Amino acid sequence: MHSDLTFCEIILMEMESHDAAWPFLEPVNPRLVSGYRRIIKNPMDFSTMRERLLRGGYTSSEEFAADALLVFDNCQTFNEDDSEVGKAGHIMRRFFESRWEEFY
Ligand SMILES: NC(=O)c1cc(OC2CCNCC2)ccn1
Repeated sequence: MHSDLTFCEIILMEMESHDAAWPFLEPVNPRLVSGYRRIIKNPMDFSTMRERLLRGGYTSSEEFAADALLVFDNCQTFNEDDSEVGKAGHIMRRFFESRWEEFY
């Protein structure tokens, strides 16, 4: 309900300020990341999710979690599990999955 979206605000704020958030704060600039345009067919990042959440672009917490899990699916698609970005994506994905279950 109304709490459906105040939930997402808590988690997105906590993800935005997380230590391991840096690879996901703003969209990937494909000019600087070769191959990213070819490989990732639906880029997503925390700032895009913030924009959408601010303008009411989510009708439920489900669609919010869809965008979050898309951030981490793209991360694992593009980065090796032992790359620096990959390690941060695993730390972030486990955080998100945890906090998400601590409400639902
Ligand atoms: N969130 C991401 O997927 C992501 C990928 C990325 O690619 C870079 C990673 C470092 N070496 C060159 C390519 C850089 C930042 N972030």
